[PDB]
Amino acid sequence: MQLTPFLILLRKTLEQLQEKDTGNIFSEPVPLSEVPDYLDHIKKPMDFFTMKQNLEAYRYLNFDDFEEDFNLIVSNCLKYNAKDTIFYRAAVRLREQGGAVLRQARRQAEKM
Ligand SMILES: Cc1cc(O)cc2c1C(=O)CO2
Repeated sequence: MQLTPFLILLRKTLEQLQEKDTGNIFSEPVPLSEVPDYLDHIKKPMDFFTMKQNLEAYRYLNFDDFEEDFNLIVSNCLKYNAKDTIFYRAAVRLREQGGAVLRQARRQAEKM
């Protein structure tokens, strides 16, 4: 496929995923100065701003690599936070609502 339409699709998909994060709790990196023990548990932090930078740096050339980093946003949050927290539930909700966005977007990628 052609790179330009694929990146346009990823930009739109990333915007749709960010729309499901209504609190914007995943918009920027987990602030390591405010969460000092975060890297003790989390091997690869991820967030939507970093994803946008990766997208524009041409680091997502297939849908799976894009989806892998989205999945890191979710899985890091499920790992770090206790189940009874808003953060944990927000990641579950993002997993659910984002899964539908990703399935539709991947179908569009496959038609390229
Ligand atoms: C996602 C997230 C955002 C933030 O601003 C602070 C955080 C988390 C955690 O997962 C724990 O601390």
